[PDB]
Amino acid sequence: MVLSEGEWQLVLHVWAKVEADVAGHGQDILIRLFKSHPETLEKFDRFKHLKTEAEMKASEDLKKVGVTALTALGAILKKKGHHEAELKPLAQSHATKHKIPIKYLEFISEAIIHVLHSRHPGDFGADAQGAMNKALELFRKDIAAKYKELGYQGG
Ligand code: HEM
Repeated sequence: MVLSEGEWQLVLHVWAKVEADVAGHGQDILIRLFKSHPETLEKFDRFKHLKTEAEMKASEDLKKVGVTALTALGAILKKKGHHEAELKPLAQSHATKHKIPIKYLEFISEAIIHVLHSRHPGDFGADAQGAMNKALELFRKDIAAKYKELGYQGG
């Protein structure tokens, strides 16, 4: 399934650690994204009054958005590449409604790997990082193809 079975197992092993605290992981990933690439914050209209990390962590709205997003990503990862039916609506909303370039999906992928390694280093070594990188690369490639199918280059 594009990745090897062993690679998918490493992806899902670390994902199980994410699932012990989806809300906290989602908050940390978003905060890391906004800190590393501040232009991404402009895409979230309801979060622009959040000026500090503590304000972001206190926002129930932001926490809920993060949980919804990681839940969708987890459902995609669990399909081990067989994710067309789950990925198509996500592509539609992110291309046409939120207007998210593929580069921003690279930025959030970086943030995901950063948070996963920060929290779970003993379960996220080099081989697991490589597997997760391949899984997110596949996600980004397939969503870029769906963007094009909808008439969006995603640049
Ligand atoms: C792993 C990558 C991502 C996943 C799995 C994901 C998933 C989701 C899901 C499931 C939703 C709720 C339904 C929807 O509107 O589609 C959502 C909302 C949204 N996403 Fe993403 N997303 C990702 C990346 C991004 C990035 C990188 C940005 C911006 C830099 C972004 C911006 C937004 C915005 C603005 C919303 C609307 C939130 C709201 O108003 O409630 N997404 N995302």
